[PDB]
Amino acid sequence: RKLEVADEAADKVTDLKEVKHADIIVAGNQAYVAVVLTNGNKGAVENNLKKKIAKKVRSTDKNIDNVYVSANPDFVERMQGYGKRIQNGDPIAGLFDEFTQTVQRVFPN
Repeated sequence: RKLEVADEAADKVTDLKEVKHADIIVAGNQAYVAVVLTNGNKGAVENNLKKKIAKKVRSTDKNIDNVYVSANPDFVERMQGYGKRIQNGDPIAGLFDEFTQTVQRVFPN
């Protein structure tokens, strides 16, 4: 139920030359990462770059085990919106159900 914007993690991800923008929300030991790639690819993130992104995220917080990464354009939009609402002080109760639906769609079983 605890959703946090991970600004330090997003900053470490954009130290990668391949990643232009990142929006990251952490729900417990799980990080959800929306990326805009330098090369404009909006398909599945290439597996080696996903691993490098995950290494950047885990470096900021010893509690993070699982890192989910997508460049899907709708996901990028949704995560930018969720990030703004959280940091502006909106109740997590107001958006937790929406967030859950988004990440269950983007990151299925």
